[PDB]
Order: sequence, then C-alpha cells, then structure tokens
Amino acid sequence: SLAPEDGSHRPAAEPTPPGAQPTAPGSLKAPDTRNEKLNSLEDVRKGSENYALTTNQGVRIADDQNSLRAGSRGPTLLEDFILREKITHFDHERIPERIVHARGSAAHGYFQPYKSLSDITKADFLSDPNKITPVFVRFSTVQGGAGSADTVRDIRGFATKFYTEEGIFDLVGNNTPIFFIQDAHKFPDFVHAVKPEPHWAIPQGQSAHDTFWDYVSLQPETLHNVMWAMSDRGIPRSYRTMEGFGGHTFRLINAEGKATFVRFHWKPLAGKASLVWDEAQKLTGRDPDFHRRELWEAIEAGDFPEYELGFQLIPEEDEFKFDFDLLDPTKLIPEELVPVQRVGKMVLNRNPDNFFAENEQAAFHPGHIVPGLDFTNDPLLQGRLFSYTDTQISRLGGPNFHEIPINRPTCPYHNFQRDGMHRMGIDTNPANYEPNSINDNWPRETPPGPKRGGFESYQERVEGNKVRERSPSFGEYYSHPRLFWLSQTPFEQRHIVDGFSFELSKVVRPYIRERVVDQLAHIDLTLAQAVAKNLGIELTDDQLNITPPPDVNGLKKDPSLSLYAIPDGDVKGRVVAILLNDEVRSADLLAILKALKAKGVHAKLLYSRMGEVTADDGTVLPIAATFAGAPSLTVDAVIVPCGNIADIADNGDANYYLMEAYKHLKPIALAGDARKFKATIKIADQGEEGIVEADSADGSFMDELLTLMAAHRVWSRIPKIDKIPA
Amino acid sequence: SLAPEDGSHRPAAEPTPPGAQPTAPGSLKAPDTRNEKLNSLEDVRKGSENYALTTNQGVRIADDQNSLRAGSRGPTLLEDFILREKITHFDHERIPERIVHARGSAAHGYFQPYKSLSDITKADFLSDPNKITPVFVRFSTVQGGAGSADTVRDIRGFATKFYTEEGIFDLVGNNTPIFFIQDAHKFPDFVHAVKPEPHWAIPQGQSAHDTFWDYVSLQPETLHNVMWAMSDRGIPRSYRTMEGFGGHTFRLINAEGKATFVRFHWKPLAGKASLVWDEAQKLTGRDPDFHRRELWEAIEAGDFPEYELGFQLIPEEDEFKFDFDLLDPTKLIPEELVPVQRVGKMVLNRNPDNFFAENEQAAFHPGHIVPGLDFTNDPLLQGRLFSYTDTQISRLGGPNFHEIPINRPTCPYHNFQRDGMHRMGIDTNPANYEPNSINDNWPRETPPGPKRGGFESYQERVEGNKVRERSPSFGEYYSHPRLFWLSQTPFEQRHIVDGFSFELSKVVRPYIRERVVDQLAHIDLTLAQAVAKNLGIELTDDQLNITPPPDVNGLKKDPSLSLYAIPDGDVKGRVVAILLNDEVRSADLLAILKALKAKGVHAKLLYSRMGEVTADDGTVLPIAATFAGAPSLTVDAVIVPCGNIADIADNGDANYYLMEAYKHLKPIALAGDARKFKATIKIADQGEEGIVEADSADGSFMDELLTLMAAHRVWSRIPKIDKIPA
Ligand code: HDD
Ligand code: HDD
Repeated sequence: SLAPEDGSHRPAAEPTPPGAQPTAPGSLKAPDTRNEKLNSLEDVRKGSENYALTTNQGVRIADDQNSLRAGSRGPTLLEDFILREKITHFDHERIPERIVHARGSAAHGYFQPYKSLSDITKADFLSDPNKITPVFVRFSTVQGGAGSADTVRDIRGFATKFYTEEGIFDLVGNNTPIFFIQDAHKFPDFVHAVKPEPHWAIPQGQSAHDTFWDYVSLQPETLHNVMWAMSDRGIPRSYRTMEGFGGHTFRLINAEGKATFVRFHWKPLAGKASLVWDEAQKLTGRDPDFHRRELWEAIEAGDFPEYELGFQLIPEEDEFKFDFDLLDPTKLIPEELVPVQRVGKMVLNRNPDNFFAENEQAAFHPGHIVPGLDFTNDPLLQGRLFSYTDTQISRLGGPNFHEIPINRPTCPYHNFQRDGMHRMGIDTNPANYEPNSINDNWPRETPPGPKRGGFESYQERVEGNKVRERSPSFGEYYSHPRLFWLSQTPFEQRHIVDGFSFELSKVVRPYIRERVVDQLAHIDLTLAQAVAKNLGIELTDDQLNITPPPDVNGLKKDPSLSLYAIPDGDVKGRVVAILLNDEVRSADLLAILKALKAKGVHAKLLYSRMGEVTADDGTVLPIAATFAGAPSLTVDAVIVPCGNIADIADNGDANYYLMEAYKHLKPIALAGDARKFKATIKIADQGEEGIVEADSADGSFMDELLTLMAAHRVWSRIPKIDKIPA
Repeated sequence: SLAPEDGSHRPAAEPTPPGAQPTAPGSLKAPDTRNEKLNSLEDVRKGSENYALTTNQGVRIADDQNSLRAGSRGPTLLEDFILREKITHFDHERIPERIVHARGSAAHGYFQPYKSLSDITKADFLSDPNKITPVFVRFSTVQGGAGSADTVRDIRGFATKFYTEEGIFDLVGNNTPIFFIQDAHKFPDFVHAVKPEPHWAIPQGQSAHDTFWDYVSLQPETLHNVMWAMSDRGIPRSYRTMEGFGGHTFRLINAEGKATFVRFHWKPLAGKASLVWDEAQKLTGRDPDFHRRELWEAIEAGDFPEYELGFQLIPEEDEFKFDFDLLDPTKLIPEELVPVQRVGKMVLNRNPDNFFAENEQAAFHPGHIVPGLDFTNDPLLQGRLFSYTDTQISRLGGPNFHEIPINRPTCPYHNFQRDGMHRMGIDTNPANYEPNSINDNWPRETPPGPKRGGFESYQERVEGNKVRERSPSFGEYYSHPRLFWLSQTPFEQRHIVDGFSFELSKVVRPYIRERVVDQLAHIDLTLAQAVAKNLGIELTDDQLNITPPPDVNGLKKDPSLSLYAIPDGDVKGRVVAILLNDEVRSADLLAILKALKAKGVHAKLLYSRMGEVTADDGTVLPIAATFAGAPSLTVDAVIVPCGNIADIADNGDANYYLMEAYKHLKPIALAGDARKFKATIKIADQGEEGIVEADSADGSFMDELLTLMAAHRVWSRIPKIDKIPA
C-alpha cells in the first residue's frame, strides 16, 4: 500500500469548486450522472482497483520493474516478451492529429427541445420536449497542433455529436457565423496560409505572420471572418462564454416535404465574454491549458456549460430577398432581419474518463445528418461533405471508425458493409449483398416517411452547365465587414484596431501590411486610418476617397454582433483571487466568501508561499497557490482583505498582481488597510469607478464588487491603463 | 503578377542578421552552402518558379479557385477529380508525432575530427582529420506535443545523424549527462507520469503536476535527473548554449579488437547560458517558437551553432574502480575523475527546405552504430535498442523509413530485404536470399577488419542466471544529486530551490509534496529546508538527522557541473533591444551600433509603433517591432539612447520593458537623459553594478555594456528584484 493513511489521494465523488479536490475521470467523479450514451459505454470502461497487473494477453506480471537479463548486470534478452509488449504499445501510442482543430476539449451532456418542431422538421430528436438526446461536444481552436495553447487568437470550433434514435447528427460549427472562404477547393490554400510556414514550421497558434496576411490581402472574401478574428471574439474567456454557429444554410424538411432554409445558433446561457489581447497572450505562457482546465473544472463544480439551440428560419420563397446570397458562407444573416428562434437547451454535465479514447478519437462530420435535415448548394459546405469522411481513414486508421466506442450510434445500425481494419462487429447475416433471397432481403430499405423513415434528399431543381465558376452573387466583400465594425462598441472597435495593428506589425514584408491597410479602406475609413497610424503608413488621396460599401438591407448596425452592447453577464462560475496576509481580519473574509457563495462565484486564496496562514481569530486558512503560481490572468476579479497589510505591502509579486489585473480591466476591491495598495495603481484619494473600497468588506462593498463582475470588465478604465507600467 | 515591382518579397540570398529579411528555405537562402548529404538530396528537391500548376498526375489546372458544379450556384459534382485529389492530399497531411521529443528544430551541418583516433577506434568517420562527415541534428524538448512551446522547463534532446562512409551513426543524446530511470522496462511508466495526465490531458510541456512528483517520490533513482531539470539547465537560452551528452557508456573498438568504455559529450563553443524561470515561462506565451526561431536565424546570419565532440574514456580494466556502476545511467562520470578528451568539431550551417519532409520525418535511433563502436549492458540503453526501430513502423508508415530522403545513407546499401509499404528501391538482383548461386552470392558478407570490414560485436563475457533483477550496485540514489547540488553557485542553488518550490506548489495532493521534501532531506538538508519553507512544511526531528550521502570518489564538488561557476560566455549572436524615441541623438546610435557590430552582437530598434522615426540630424531609423511586440524576454540586454526622452518617459510599455529586463537580471545601459528611467527600476543616483550609465554612449559605455553581456546576467542583482513589481 502506497496511498496515504487518510485517503486524501482520492477526490470526493460530489461536486466541488475549482481546486478544492484533485480532478478525476468523469465516471469516478460523478458516477451517478447518466445518459443513454454514457450507459452504453459501460461495455468498454475498464476499472483497476483490486485487479492484478497483466500483459494484454492476461498473463500476471510478477516484476514490472526490470527487464529479463543474463545476470543482474547482463544484456537484455530477446525472450522478454513482457518488456517487448509493454514497449511496443508505448512505441505506437500516437495517431495523426486532426488536420485542423487539432487542439480541443470535450465533455458529455444532453439536449432536450422546448417544444415539438414537427411543423417544420421531421427530425426525430426535435419531435417532443420529453425526448432527451445524449451529446458529446468538442470545443477547439483551428490552427495549432494538439499540444498548442488554448488562449491564442483564433476561430474556435464547437462540434456537437447528437446520438439520436434515427442516427448520429453532427452539428459541426464555429464561434463566428461565417467562414474565411467561399469555395471548398480553396480550403487547403487558406489553411496552408494560416498554419506554420512550411520552411521552418513557425508560428504555432498564430495568424500573425506573412503568409496569412498575404493570402488575406489577395482574397478580399476573407475580410469578414478576419474582422471577427481580430475582435475580441478571437479570444474568448471560456468555451462557456462564446457563441456557436453552423455557418451554412442547411434545410429542415417536414413530414409534408416542405423545405425551410435554416442557420443554426448556440446561445451561451453564461453570456458572452472574452479576454483582452495582452492577458490572452500572456495566459498562453502561464497556462496553455486554461480553457481545457476551465471547462473540466466547471463541470466538476456543477457549473454545467448550457447553450440554447437557435434557428434562423427563411422560407424557400425568400431565397432571393436579401442583398447577399443565402448560400455564401462569408455572409451572415443579421438577427435584425431574421430572428433566432430558441428551440432547445444543451447542458454539458460530465467529463470523459480517458481523453485519448473519447476526445482524441471522436469523429464529427457535418455530412452526418438525419431525416428531417438536408444540405444546400453552399459551395463550402458541399466540399466539406467529402473531407470529413476521407480524413478518418488515416486519422482513425480505417473505415470502421464508427465502431470506436465514442463514435458508435446508440440506435440500431445494420447493413451489408464488411471487413476493413480492426473490424469489431461479427456479422451473422448469411448475406453480405442486396437484393438477396438467402436472408429474405434483410436488412431492408425503408421508404421515407413522417417518422422512422429512410433518408431521401429534397428534390431541389438543378439547372446549369458543368462549370468551375464563382457565383456573381458571391462577389461582394466589404459590406458585411462594415456592418460588423459599425455594430461594435467603441472599446470593441479599439481592440479590433489593436488586433490588426499587432498582427500586421509581425508581417516582415512591408508591402503586405500596406495591401491589407488598402483593403481596410474599402470597409471603413476610420478603421483603416487607425490601423495605418499604428503601422506608420499614411493613406493616399485615392484611399481617403473610397466610397463605403452599402448597408446590409438598410441596416446600419445590429447589436447582436457585439459581445458587450447588450449586457448578458452572468457571474456564476467566475473566479476571484483573494490576496492573503499573515493575520487576515476573519470578519472581512467571512462576509466576502458568504457573498461570493450566494452568487456561485468561486475564490482562490493566494499568498507568498504554500501551506496555511492563521486569521486574527485563529481560523486556519489553507493556501491554494502563490501570487506567482496563480496570476491575475486566471481570475475575473481581485479582492484584498484587511489584516496585517504590512506583511504584503512590500511584496513585488502582490503589487504586480494588482497592476496586472488593473491593466486588464478587472474589478479590484480593497478593504480597510488594503487601500494602501491604491498607490501602486495610481488611484486618486476620492476613488475611481471599478475600484471598490470601504473601511471593511460589508454587504454593500460585496454588492458593488459583484455588480462590476456582472459587467465583466471595467471598459471605462481603458484611457488610464497606458500610463501603467505592467 | 502579384509580387511587388521592387522585388522586396524575395529575401537576399546572403547572410543577414535576425529580422533584416524574411526567413526562407535553406537552399534558397544559402544556395552556395553544400555538403555530401545536401548534394544527394538534390534528386528530390522540387522547384516552383515558371512552372504550371498541376495535379499530382501532371495535368495542368485551369481554375484553382472553384469546384466543378452544375450551374455557378449549383451542387458540386463527384466528377471533380482536381478538387478531390487536392482535398484528399490535405486530408491526410498529418503523421503521428514522436512518442517523446515531439517538439524539435533541426539543421544540416558537418563534422570533422581534429586527428585520427585509429589507436582507440576503427570508426571510419574518426579516422582522418581531412575526412568530413555531413550531419543532420535535431534538438528537442521531451514531454510536449509537436505544437507545444520551446522555452518550457524540460530535458532537451540533442540528436545527431552522421552520414558516414561505413553507415549512418546516430548519437541520440540529451542536455544532461544522465536519465531519470535505470531500466527501460520502466520507460512507459516514467513517461506516462511526466506527460499530460490521462483523464483530461493536462498539463502540456510541464512536469509541474501530481503524477510526475508521485512517481519521483516513489522512485528515488529519478532524483539525479530531477535535480538537473529543476536547475537552470532545464531552461536553456538557446540550443546553441547548452551541453549535450550521450548519457550511456558505449564502447570504442580499435583494429586490434581492444575495447575502451566511452561516454559522449558535446561542448557548445558559444558557451553555457540559461534563462531564469519567470522569463522562460512568460516567453512560452510571447513566443512559443523562440528556440526554433533563434536556431534558424543564427544559421541565416552566419552565427553557425558549433559544438566540440568530446569523449570520457575508461579502460576495460577500470570498470569497477568507481563508487558507482559505469552502466548505471542515473550516474554521471565527474570530469574531475575522467576528463573529456576533445575529438572534433561540428558546425550547423544550413537550414532545411521543408520542415515536414526533413525535420518531422527524420528518424534517429542509437542502435544505428558503425564498426569501431559497440554497446554495453546498460539496462536503459539495452531496451532503447528495441524501441527506435519499432516506433518507426507507425510513425513513418512502415519498414522502408530509411528510403525517406533525409534518412538515406550516403554510402552504399545493398541487401536481400524486399517490399513493404511505399517501397522505393526497385531491386534487380535475381536473388532475394543468401546463400545463392544464381547471383554468385551477391551482395556478399564481409569479414571484420581494420577498415571497411563487416560489423562484429565485441565478445564480452556474459555469465549469470536469466533474471528480472536490478543490480545491487545500482541501488544508491542520493550521492550524485548531492554532488550536483554542491557544485552549483549560490544563485544556481537558489534557482533549484525555486524550481522545486514552484513545481511542488502545483501538486494538488499535499502528501506528495511532503514525500518529495522527505527525499530532498536525504540529499541535502539546506536544500530540503529551503524548499520546505516555501511550501509551509516543517521538517521532523528525524528528517533533520538524516546523514548526508557519501561523496563521490572523494569529490566535494565538481565545477564542470555548474552552468556559471567558470565563465565561458561569448557575445557573438546575442541581441540587444534599443528603445528609440522621436528625436534620437544619432551620435549615440552610431556609436552603439558600431560597437555591437564589432562583437557580432545584433540589435533590434523598438518604438511605440511601426514605420520610422527621424534622428536629430535627419537620419531615418526603421523600426523593427513595438515595445509590446518584441518584449525584453527576447533579448539579452537593453540600451536606451539619448534624444527626446519625454517622448517615451510616461509610455507604460517602455517603462515596463526596463522593469522586466531588470527583474530577469539583464544588463541595462542608459545614456544622457535616458538616465531619467533610473527612477522606474529604483536605482540610486550613484548607480549600481549592472546598470551602465553616462552622459553619452562612448567609449567606454559600450565596453562596460559588452563586458556585462559576456557574463550573461547580473547575478548580484538578485537581492534587489523581489521589491520590484514586474
Ligand atoms: C473541405 C475542407 C473543410 C472545410 C471547407 C471546412 N472543414 Fe472543418 N474540418 C475538415 C475539413 C474542412 C477536416 C479535415 O475534415 C476536419 C479535421 C479533422 C476531421 O476529423 O475533420 C475538420 C474539423 C473541424 C472541426 C473539429 C471537429 C472536432 O472537434 O473534431 C470543426 C468544429 C470544423 N471543422 C468546423 C468547420 C466550419 C464551421 C467550417 C465552415 C463553416 C469548416 N469546418 C470548413
Ligand atoms: C525504451 C524507450 C526509450 C528509452 C529508455 C529512451 N528513449 Fe529516447 N526515444 C524513444 C524511446 C526511448 C522513442 C520512443 O523510440 C523515440 C520517440 C520516437 C522516436 O523516433 O524515438 C525517442 C526519441 C528520442 C530523442 C529525439 C530524437 C529525434 O529528434 O527524433 C532523443 C534526443 C532521445 N530519445 C534521447 C534519449 C536519451 C538520452 C535517453 C536515455 C539516456 C533516452 N532517449 C531513453
């Protein structure tokens, strides 16, 4: 026995806040969180306690410390099959990572509609509010490898596998409502331009390099998604606080065969929230697993990620009613024109047991649809349907990837397909072909119908010549970027400016920066001028004179495009650093933690060393991390309670803690003598909005703090931060 | 016709300093650099200028912007083979990364021995000082994925492929002289313990988590290499400024049949230099590609990485003359007892053309030896021999990985092996077996001999029973960690204490921190008490009385174990930040640059925006990066010239640049009114060692600054940094 006497090696199997317990495989953490998919995985879950260590062939190992050798200082013998099996498995552990979205973090959960959608779709999983569909959701970045950092500036993926009674439906979306390019044929070109450059494989997790900006400068269709990426959309605070979108127009098909154009949305019930660039970038170094950690910890704490599924619905007769093409995936559908109808809720409530087996091996593919859904001619979606099947043949080693446990349907699957590498299913059917008489033609085709019917494509009319040609209706590149720009708040606009400015400064060939600045002048002159000024570029007369693109169907903005214009901040699951001293006023701390608890806000108690400190009244306070070990980057606000403030007053790390949080626009609260830290961040005696201060941490001081936290960041502080050396 | 008219898209094909030009593929950057291996790759190099865009079957493509569809808004057609070939290739770009050492950066070079070593080895590549051997060297971290960050704390790999006239020899070493474990059977245990934990795949690039320290606390044999990893050896400044070691005892075999034991060494001719922890961590965020970029840029500049091959040589009859077992890979051979004999020089002087083709596909394996070398019974080496062949079968797709161009021998290779996936060689031999008469038994066996002879193993005596048993002579864990500790300077000991303290503070289960502290108590009490204090742990009276381990063969220390005890700095290839203002005194700048050029030191000119500023006298100064864009982390020293200081005096970023460099112990030089910045880093009027100051940059402001850079960092500043909030 190697475990400690007191059992402190094993985390409690009950929900606990971030950092109170060691994290654990989801079935050991939350053994009674069940869904039909989790239950069906029980046939392959393997335990460990009380079992003998064995080879893979079931032979018990006596000595797992030593190779077999001739003499105890002799050569290793070829007949050591225990060593070789163990080393062979190790030698072959890795499989190819995903071509794109290789970095991702996943969890199990469930979906339930708010109401029957049978009027617009025959999809069985939307037929009844009491129908619960298990899901497995993987969130991801796009550019970086599986080992890259989470808080990069990038698009994020948001892929949901629905295990429905009528097939797996995979909704494979991103956190912006469009993509960079129009036609799938260009996907390898765009992806090669953004990925590490081929001679030296730099940079990882970054669009901030010559080839990306070269491609963008030569392909103005990219400008819309580039605006999204350069805004704070590209740096979410958490996968829980970002939107999701299918990107493409798909179709719903009802029992009568009527088709309705649909775009899919996921609305985060924790609201929208993003980092600021300096904080995100520094966070890639301080914790490159920050989002992966934050997701896994939210679920272990019972702060389940929740999203509302939304449909923007457009009748078939309305295909041509907008001044952009519905099938152009570089164009969004403003919610002011077509509202998002809220259709159901998805809740992510259990982490995987084994990351490699369930997350790394999961296969999501937008061609995985079910009766009641169909495709459109969107030329980016069309070519996707080829790729997500093809790519699995090397990534997951052959065509039986659907037999990998996480990928298996929970509903029946039977057909005449046979063999392939690592074939699991042993078919007993005398027939492997149809039509057959020898098994009475089973399994049999099923006619399309209102429920449990076979899949039939919507009989869309196709008229034209075989051509490699972009639709003329796709040839407008500037008006959606502008609509997005005009819908941002002024501080969101300034961060977009800073995102282009920072990125372009890392482009080595100056003519690329100039060409990009030209494209910005086609979108908005104020934007183009602001970025030009940060690059030392002067706009020419021609450029000052470029007529702005037209409004989108008469819209001069749509506030649903902003992260922050319409407040939807939720503090549950956020985190505050509390900076301790060696004699904390226990009364400040009691009230603080009580008020945070009431709102579901977590706390990490921080000090200049590990172990514990003792409060004025003798309460022993355990330390979660040092100031340097858990930087302000990792929290949403900072409180400094009263006590022996002299203990920390001269600590560089504790002062810097506050400077960093201040620079990144986080709320700061200072009680009693903690107000002496106002000097480090240059706050006037009379105080400032976003700095909470009081003689003690009374009820009012906490309400003020928690109000600021609901608004996420103190945007009004931005003009004070450039004087601050941090 | 998309290139700019002025040709500025194309990097100058001649040596230029970091940042002056875009980087490029080696064969375009340095077309005149050659060696035998680079010449032999010529048949697979593919050009591009003036060629048509084609399919892989050579069919010219007319439209590479669109898929083939029925009507320009219609569905994509299955008959578009140009689209499917291009997506198919993209879909299968990725191959499995290396189980360990997945993150690495590589270059071509050559090796030449100083003199014939024929008296001690018949290895052809060591036989003649005129004999030049091409090499390809890949440096790496160990734990993180291929997309993880460079400046992590980790062991580093240093692998060299020698393309000799008698076979490929791979010398597959690391940057410390030992390993964590004794027997290869445990390799998957240790590697699993250090790698991201299996439920959630966290943390990347870091040993700072519970499973690593649980294994260490249960396996004291690990403590030697842990000491190294926790010292500044764990965070080198550059692959150019670290040592390399083969780790194991191997044999040399001369023409007479005499065996001599040998341990391999690489000495960096640029000297030994490491980062400090806070700087290394933050740098994984600001530039996760910093070592890869630095290596590529040094070679493009002509600062070729150079290393001296050295041997520690022990006669067979001295096998048992030490306090430790020569075969135990957790033990080092102190240079005090067995000096390193210099053998030859290696220069890395060309970057690859394609990172994937040459770096990612390169296969190094220490079983690749040549006649004149042989193995020993080291039980970690012994097991390695199995792994590096086996692992290539999945990583590189089959047994023909030696035909991938980078892996090919430059010397003849002929045998009776056939077939296998992606077989390139087309064999014309009528025979595929021997003995044969039908091809007169060719290719033929060759007897061993003084040169050009067949491989024969040295006839070592083996005697004992078939056992899975550790040699008792390996059962001593603490003496080498202690010898390591006592050989370090007091500031190096401080950094070791801080590395244990930081990592252990991230271990969630406290009993594990306590168990590790109990292990440090067996090594050295001062070390153990200093880590304990940082962790709030108190040593027991029993722990305080642990007798220290014996010295190693009479040694109370060995200064060759310290990075810094014996100065060996070299400033060539280092970089200085120069913080500009809008009216720079140009006499200061001429003097600065002239002095830096004279020592081969680079400079990057930084401002608050990109573009240019104009000096007092109309000299236009191009700006390389912004203060935020190229942080102090990325440079070795900072110089602030005189001019309009009021321009930058209240710029937060400019002040913080100096505070960050100050904290990280970098030399800082201030001229004239730039002395105003002394207030931000809290320097007294009369000055301090490590801050160079004067009315103007002369003559001997530059000699002082450069003397400080030669010493690398200002260690004496350490007591001052805790105060500073940065
Ligand atoms: C034809 C090329 C192509 C096209 C144009 C796109 N994708 Fe894709 N995508 C792939 C080809 C691909 C892929 C190579 O097939 C991936 C990588 C590995 C895999 O399993 O699928 C993938 C992965 C992938 C993932 C990760 C799924 C996972 O977590 O495993 C997401 C979320 C998206 N894609 C989303 C999108 C969106 C929203 C797109 C446009 C609206 C888009 N992709 C266009
Ligand atoms: C028995 C397993 C085993 C053991 C005990 C070791 N290695 Fe290893 N090593 C492997 C099994 C392995 C490997 C799985 O075979 C790798 C990864 C994939 C590859 O091509 O080789 C590898 C890669 C690898 C690399 C990277 C090569 C490259 O750049 O591609 C280096 C530098 C080392 N190792 C160095 C060492 C050192 C100095 C060791 C002890 C002194 C050591 N390894 C012990």
